[PDB]
This record gives sequence, structure tokens and C-alpha cells, in this order.
Amino acid sequence: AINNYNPKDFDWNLKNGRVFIIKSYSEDDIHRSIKYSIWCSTEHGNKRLDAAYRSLNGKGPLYLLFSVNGSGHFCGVAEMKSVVDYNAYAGVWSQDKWKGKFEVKWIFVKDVPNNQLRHIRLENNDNKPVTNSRDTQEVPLEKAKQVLKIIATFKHTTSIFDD
Repeated sequence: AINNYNPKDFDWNLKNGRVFIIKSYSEDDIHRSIKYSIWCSTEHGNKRLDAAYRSLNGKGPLYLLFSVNGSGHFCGVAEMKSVVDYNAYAGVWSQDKWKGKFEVKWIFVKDVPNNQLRHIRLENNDNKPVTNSRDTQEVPLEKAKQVLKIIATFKHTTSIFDD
């Protein structure tokens, strides 16, 4: 890998976009996402993000703030880059038939610890800290701006690449 990620004077274009938490079950899913520029949330996760992406059209960016369950930190930020693709061939049984995947462009890959963000609280999630969020929890715009500044400017000592 390279430091192709973590741009410096990164303007977010976050005047009209949306921001969502991703909780990855595994570090492997993070690696594969970075390698192949895709993500799959749960069925409801994909549908929630698909609807948010389509409602935005091209008016604003949809960012995803990633964190592996139990890590204590966020591990980076990607932008969602396609509608959700439900493929029409995978699956034999009816429940594991139409599984969704969508495109992401990874922007920041860096460990930002939660102690840097616990002060930011989500008014749309019972005023809990942004670090308490569950997968596909949406972050209100002004709180998102605060989280993106912290993530973009934090001088990190680790990243998921050490794995």
C-alpha cells in the first residue's frame, strides 16, 4: 500500500451531503473493501444506504465512517460511489438470493481513537456519543462536519495497513 489516502487540505463538499457509520464485523472486510472498492452492509443497511444515496442524487456526497466492532477507534472514511447492486444470479435458497454490493472510494485510511470523538453526541440517536453508533447510523450534518475535521486532521500512529 501507499499514502495515496489521507489527503491534506481536503475540502469535503459537505454543504449538502450525508454521513453514515459503518460497523464492520471484521478487519478482513476492511482490507477487501480497500482492495476492491466495494462494500456490502446488511440487507437493511444496503437498503437504507441505497435510499439515502438515491435521494441525494448527485447534489452532495455520502460519506461512510468505518469502525470494526470492538476496536475502540475509527479506521477510515470512504465515499459511496454507486447505487446498490443486487445481483441476479447468486443464491440458490430464497433468503440468501438477492445480496447487495455497492462501490466506495476510500479517502482516509487511519486509526482515529474514540477518545478523540466521544464528546460529539448524536441528537437523532438519543443524544449518545457518535462512538456509540450502530451500523448505518446516520450522523446529522453539523455533527458530521465536526467528526470529519477531527478525522482528517488527527495525526495517527497506526492504520489498518499494519494488519
